[PDB]
Amino acid sequence: DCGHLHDPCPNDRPGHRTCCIGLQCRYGKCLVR
Repeated sequence: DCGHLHDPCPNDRPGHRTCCIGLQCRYGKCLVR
């Protein structure tokens, strides 16, 4: 279970992020790692 590239990540935690592969959670939002 993963989110989109520009999708939100409020439940972002170490070891279980809401971002898919090749993504990163920053600024309360997800972006391209």
